[PDB]
Amino acid sequence: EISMEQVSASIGNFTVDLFNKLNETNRDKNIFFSPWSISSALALTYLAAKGSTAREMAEVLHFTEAAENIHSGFKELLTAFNKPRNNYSLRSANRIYVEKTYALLPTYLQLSKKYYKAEPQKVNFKTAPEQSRKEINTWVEKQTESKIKNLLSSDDVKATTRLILVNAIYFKAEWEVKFQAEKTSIQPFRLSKNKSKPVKMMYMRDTFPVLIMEKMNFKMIELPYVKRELSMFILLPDDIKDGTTGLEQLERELTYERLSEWADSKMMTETLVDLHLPKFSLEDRIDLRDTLRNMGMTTAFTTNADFRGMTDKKDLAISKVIHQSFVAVDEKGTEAAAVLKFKVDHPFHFFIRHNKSKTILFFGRFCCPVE
Repeated sequence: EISMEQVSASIGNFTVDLFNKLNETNRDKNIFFSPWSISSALALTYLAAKGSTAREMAEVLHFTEAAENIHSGFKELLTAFNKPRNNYSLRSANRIYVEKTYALLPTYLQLSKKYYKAEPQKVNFKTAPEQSRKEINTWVEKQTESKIKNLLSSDDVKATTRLILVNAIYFKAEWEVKFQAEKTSIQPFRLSKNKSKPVKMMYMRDTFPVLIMEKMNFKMIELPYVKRELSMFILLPDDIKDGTTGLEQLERELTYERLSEWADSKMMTETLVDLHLPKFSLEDRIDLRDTLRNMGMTTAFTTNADFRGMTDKKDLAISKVIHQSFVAVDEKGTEAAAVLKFKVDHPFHFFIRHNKSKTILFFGRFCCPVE
């Protein structure tokens, strides 16, 4: 209803903040994550949190400024994203793994099942961390169509471990207008002004929604997936006018109010585009603990955690929050194939949105070819 506009708003907001915490750390590497996967998975743990443990989560996740409405909107976004006739696949693997000796509460089990069609699993961390680890990595792999194995490493599961919030996601979708295999060729992608790197550069001449933000020195394109249910927006700085990537201005002015304003700007108009879009497969994996504690989520990770929404006693803390998303940008879309100049050969911000509800599913900055 409107219950799901809040969840979408909180995500887009969560997105930028999460980007900003990461960006200040590493200014020279690719930043890519699924804010929907991350947020929807912490919602599982927020559901089980009490007091300021619960409050710190709701505040960083943007569920409140200073509950029911949030879980309700999440359910209906999860319901919408998992329709059968959808022209796109979100192979999502959100689950919390709790130690076998913790007495879980029935109410939490039926509330978790209702809003998320997900429920807490009991593994023996205490005397069999590896059997638990392999069991989790196997589930995460079977949920993400084999695309994400070994989510948790050996150093992530110990006899200590009490709770693991895994959250992975594999993206499958096809372009509305897809590139032609024969027109993909090797071309330089400019990292800096001075340094560049070759990449398989895809190309097509076709019409797309394009916004020309002259005052802010960039241009943005909308590349719809099939039926335009999902789209990927790409924000290109007019050029590299920086000591590094060329995005230093966009990041120093990044905002969600702005982001969404440009996304649906009536000033965005159909345009015939000479489009050059590099192939890339991003499989970023992030251990979110410290990153979340930096964003304001402290208590959930301490001995003072209060997750008595799921357990009877105040002895449960989050141990690991491990995220990983796999997204490819290829000729057909997520898979490979068998007049305004829009040449993407310099660092760019991008995001895959679910158009109807305006939920950002993926967001990142591509600057730095992994190959």
